[PDB]
Amino acid sequence: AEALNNLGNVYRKQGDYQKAIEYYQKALELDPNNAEALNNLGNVYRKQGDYQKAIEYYQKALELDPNNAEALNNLGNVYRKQGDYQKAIEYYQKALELDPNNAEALNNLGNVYRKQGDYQKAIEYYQKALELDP
Repeated sequence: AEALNNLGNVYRKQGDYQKAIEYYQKALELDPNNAEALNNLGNVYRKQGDYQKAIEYYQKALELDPNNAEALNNLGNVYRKQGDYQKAIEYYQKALELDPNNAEALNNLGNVYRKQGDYQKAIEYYQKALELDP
C-alpha cells in the first residue's frame, strides 16, 4: 500500500484529483486503517470541494489518531468552507488544545473571527500567531 500511496501522491501533486482518489482508495483496500491514505483522501476531497466526503475521511482519520493537528486543522477548514463557523472554531480550538503553538490554527482562528466580525478576537489570535516566527 506504500507504492499505491506514492502513486496517489504524485497525481494529487499534479492536480489529477480523480486519479489520486483511485490510488488512495486502493491503499485503503489493503490497509483499511492506513492513516496516510485516509488523510490524503480527505485532502483530495477537500481540494475537490466534496466537503461531506472530506469530513467522512477526516473523521475516520481522527478515530485512529485523535492527535493529528494537521487533520484537526483541515477538518476546521472544511467546516469553514461550508460556512459552519461554530464547528470550524471548535475544531481549530481542538488543534490548539493539542498544540497551543500551532501557527496555522491560530491564523485560521483569527480568519474565522474576522469573517464573523469579532475583530477584537481576530487581533488576539493573529497576534499569537506572529508571536511565534518573524
